[PDB]
Amino acid sequence: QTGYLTIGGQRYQAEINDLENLGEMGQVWKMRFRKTGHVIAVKQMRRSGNKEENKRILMDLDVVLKSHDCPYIVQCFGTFITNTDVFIAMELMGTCAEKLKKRMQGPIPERILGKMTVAIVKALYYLKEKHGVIHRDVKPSNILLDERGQIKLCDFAYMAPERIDRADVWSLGISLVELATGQFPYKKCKTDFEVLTKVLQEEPPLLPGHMGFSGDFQSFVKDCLTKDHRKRPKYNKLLEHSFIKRYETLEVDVASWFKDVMAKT
Ligand SMILES: *CCC(=O)N1CCC[C@@H](n2nc(-c3cn(-c4ccc(C(C)=O)cc4)nn3)c3c(N)ncnc32)C1
Repeated sequence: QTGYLTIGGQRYQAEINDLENLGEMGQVWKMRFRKTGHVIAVKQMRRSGNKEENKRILMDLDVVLKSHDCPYIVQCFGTFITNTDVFIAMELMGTCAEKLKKRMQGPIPERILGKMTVAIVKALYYLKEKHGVIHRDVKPSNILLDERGQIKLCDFAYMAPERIDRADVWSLGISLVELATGQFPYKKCKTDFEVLTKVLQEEPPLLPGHMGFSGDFQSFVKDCLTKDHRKRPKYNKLLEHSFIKRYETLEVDVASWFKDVMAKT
């Protein structure tokens, strides 16, 4: 559907002029619905833009509109189609995990990465089983969080060893090591090919053992960083890992932690 906004459970007859532009975020606009006061994220696709960009934007929007039943994927509130533009209203999140790392200026606690791991794995498992989509780029910039504790996947250096000669599991492990240590494991590489050489030649950058990380966390990262892809576990096997099982039920106040980090300059 187009020309309608669905915030919560109320559908609103809306047009693009019913939204107030509050500025650009990081092209995704922050806009306010004048009829209710809701602030939403709006992605603008110009019909005169690049054909390559508009091709993938329409492709992911197809998946986004099909992912209304997944609580770990950014939801679409509606679309506005004009004679020159396509505005995609999206659920407004707080910030991405990469900004949280830079704002923290240090490692992100394991309990936060535990809830983050459960959310991201279930999002990737949803894209594969129900949509046949394999998200070929999982990184902290694609992991979104808000002030209510939600952790969702955004869009659809981290390439798996076999993707060069499943593959997304390797990208999640690299992201977990980067957030758990505050250091990108391939930060000393100048070119993209130098990162490539170290992934195949060097041992997997595992989690350090002197930071109080639980054995379940280090085991989950080691399983994600398996160089031989034939021995890398499935999402079916990952979802039963004790690290996933712990944070599927453990109460972690991600909302309060998110506010505390955002309250720093
Ligand atoms: C670290 C991440 C970061 O800084 N960002 C860049 C600036 C915008 C930030 N941000 N993105 C979203 C967002 C984007 N999408 C999205 C929807 C559809 C498609 C396609 C290709 O169809 C692509 C992206 N959904 N959500 C944000 C939201 N929703 N809230 C807050 N900030 C957001 C990411």
